[PDB]
Amino acid sequence: GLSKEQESIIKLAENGHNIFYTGSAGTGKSILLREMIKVLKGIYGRENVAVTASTGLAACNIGGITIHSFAGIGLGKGDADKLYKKVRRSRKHLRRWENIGALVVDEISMLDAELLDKLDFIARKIRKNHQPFGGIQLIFCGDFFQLPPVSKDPNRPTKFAFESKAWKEGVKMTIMLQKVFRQRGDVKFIDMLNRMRLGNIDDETEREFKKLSRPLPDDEIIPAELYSTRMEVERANNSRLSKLPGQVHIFNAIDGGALEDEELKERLLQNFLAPKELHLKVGAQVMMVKNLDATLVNGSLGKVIEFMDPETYFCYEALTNDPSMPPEKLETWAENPSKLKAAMEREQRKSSVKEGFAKSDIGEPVSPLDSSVFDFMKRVVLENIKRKEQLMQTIHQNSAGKRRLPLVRFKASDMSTRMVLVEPEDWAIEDENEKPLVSRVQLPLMLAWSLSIHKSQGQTLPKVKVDLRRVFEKGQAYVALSRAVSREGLQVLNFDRTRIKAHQKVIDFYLT
DNA sequence: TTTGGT
Ligand SMILES: Nc1ncnc2c1ncn2[C@@H]1O[C@H](COP(=O)(O)OP(=O)(O)O)[C@@H](O)[C@H]1O
Ligand code: ALF
Ligand SMILES: [Mg+2]
Repeated sequence: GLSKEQESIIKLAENGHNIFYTGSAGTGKSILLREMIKVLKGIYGRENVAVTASTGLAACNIGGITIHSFAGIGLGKGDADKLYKKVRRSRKHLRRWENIGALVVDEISMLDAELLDKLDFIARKIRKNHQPFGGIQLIFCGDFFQLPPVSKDPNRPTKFAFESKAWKEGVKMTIMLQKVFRQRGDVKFIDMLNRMRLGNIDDETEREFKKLSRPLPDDEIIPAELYSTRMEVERANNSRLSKLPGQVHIFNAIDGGALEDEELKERLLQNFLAPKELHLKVGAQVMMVKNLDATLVNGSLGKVIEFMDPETYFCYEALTNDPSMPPEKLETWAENPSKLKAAMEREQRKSSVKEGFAKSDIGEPVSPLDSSVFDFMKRVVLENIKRKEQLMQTIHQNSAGKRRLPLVRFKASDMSTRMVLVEPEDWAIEDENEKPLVSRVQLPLMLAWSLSIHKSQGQTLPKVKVDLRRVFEKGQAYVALSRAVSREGLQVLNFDRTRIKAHQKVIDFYLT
């Protein structure tokens, strides 16, 4: 049941008119966007609405890719003129600009004007036009009192989206939803959150937020944890991995390939987001960090089911697709593993580097599969003929020396679940000659119980812990505390009335 | 202290 106000903003997009809506955290913005994305596709075709957002996880909430990933601009720190020449040299991305009828963009507060103007320049010169965006309908979404775009230099403040040429050209009104939905039970809580949107903590709200520094109820509901910087996040994801039953599976990065520099080259190789050492467990929660295909993108969340190799997986897949299979078909690949590679790879320079990656030793023992992974056959009267359960296990044991890789179940935007075997991807910073300067093979997965407050923006975390220990940018404490649905579900550490203040540029916007 | 690429 969408609200009347939420429904009208959807209709309004039938105008073709650029619309920009807003309203404090958790008002239904990104939900109604989902249905407006349905009508904009029904107007220009599925393939011609660009559904993007500022951070790849926030993109998945509305079912789409990052603004950079759609645009083809990479990081887009380059010259306005430069990016355009890069986009036009990619058929996929060129004709993507040629053909789009809408650009939906959610969590706009983290878009920086400098980039919007670059995208405007690209949208025009490619679409051969001079309208606001080469005439693309803009749907803009968010709350500017939440996180601003990331200022690397904090003595060049990064010029929020509305400071741009392109915005003043194409946004000449703001709509504003006012009813709050996320916290909708805890009314005092909402008022407490609203006076945090501005920096108006009083003597009483502080005391009431400090009452929330108690411990979350301890049950099997694993709580989400939000911290300011990536260190405390990484630390709390391990503090949860250590608490999870089972051994860790260490995945060690493969690194090359230019001559001897080490003053920053490992400052370059810690600076990859691809840890030199990635630990996982069965039942862990991971998030993809590389755009890999249409529905498996940076910001997909998943839960590791067990670890397999290709061959042990090809068999496991067979059984999920025929869950009442005759047990004979298995023993043919169980006890005749020559004919398994027969049936498997009949289905169709960097290949050797990702070969030696995740290679168990020729003799290292092989922990058997979990009995969790056979619960799908566990819907019960007469004849249990899961000898098949033991059969798979024998197949798994043959992977001694083979390449064992985490089998993840991902739950997509539309809650469509999809299981993939996560091969390693590779990262590289390359020169003008593309030379092997600095390379790293690694799994494109991160643990996802904890999130930086930035990646936390967009999500609803019913049970959540918040540690405002290092909060630095304006809005950061608002975004974090505003994730929780109830005070019951919330725990807050290190409350500091003075590290909670609002950006002046934005109050100026909301009144000039 | 933070995001973003294939
Ligand atoms: N029409 C609605 N009625 C009831 N609850 C809603 C409605 N729309 C959204 N919600 C809930 O409120 C929360 C906020 O929705 P969302 O669109 O993410 O807010 P935000 O505006 O901050 O992006 C969501 O978790 C959603 O479950
Ligand atoms: F803008 Al939001 F949760 F998507 F506050
Ligand atoms: Mg939203």
